[PDB]
Amino acid sequence: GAMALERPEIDFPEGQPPEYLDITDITEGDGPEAVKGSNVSMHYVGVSWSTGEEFDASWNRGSTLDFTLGTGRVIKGWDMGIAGMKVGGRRKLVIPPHLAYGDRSPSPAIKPGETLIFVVDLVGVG
Repeated sequence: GAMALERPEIDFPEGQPPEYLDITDITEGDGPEAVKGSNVSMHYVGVSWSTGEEFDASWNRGSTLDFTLGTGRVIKGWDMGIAGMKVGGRRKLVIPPHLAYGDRSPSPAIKPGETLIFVVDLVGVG
């Protein structure tokens, strides 16, 4: 519950994290930053791996994702990506297959041979 593994704490006997979640913060706008207990509202869009460059995100459902961050909330890196995001700012996130893609992995490690880039924008907090 205290996040021995990244955030989730599953798969392994807990405490064995991949950490492949790649964070790159790109601008910060409105004021607050989504981090633990803070209501989250944001969107991503993924590039490459499927068709070469920007095509669609997991987060890209048309609607902004609204959920409260808070430690073990989601997979091994979604809590990581949001935790730090600032409302009205952007981030470049690289999606791991031992984390964000599926934690099941299609390729050797879909990300390097491929290129899974999910560009994110925080647009609101609680």
